[PDB]
Amino acid sequence: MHHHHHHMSTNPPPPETSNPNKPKRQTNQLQYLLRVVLKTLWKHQFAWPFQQPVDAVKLNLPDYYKIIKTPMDMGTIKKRLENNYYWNAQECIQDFNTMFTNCYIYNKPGDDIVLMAEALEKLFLQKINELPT
Ligand code: NA
Ligand code: NA
Ligand code: NA
Repeated sequence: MHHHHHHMSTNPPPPETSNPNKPKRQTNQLQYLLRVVLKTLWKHQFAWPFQQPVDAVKLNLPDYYKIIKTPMDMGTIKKRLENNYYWNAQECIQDFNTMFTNCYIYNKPGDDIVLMAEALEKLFLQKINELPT
């Protein structure tokens, strides 16, 4: 008997950051989402949990990907913006929304990580209220 000792927890593959068959565009709004919105959130005190795909193995969260089925993070968003992956600003905004919502689903009000997400979401909303064009 192996007693399943070899069945260790793993992370899923990360979201794609390039897809040659997906239509994309460089718009002023998308350039702004990278240069201003993402880059200022990236420098924030609370950016660190969100700068890369959730590493459920490192964080000892083996239930994370049992609960969260559409993972998203600012590292993925940053690469998508730099690689010119998006067609429009709303597609990128959707990824930010998924990132924040995933955090609120997996965690509970009052958790340190939720307070971090709440603060970043407030800055995000402030920065995207007005976009170029
Ligand atoms: Na671990
Ligand atoms: Na893009
Ligand atoms: Na703005």
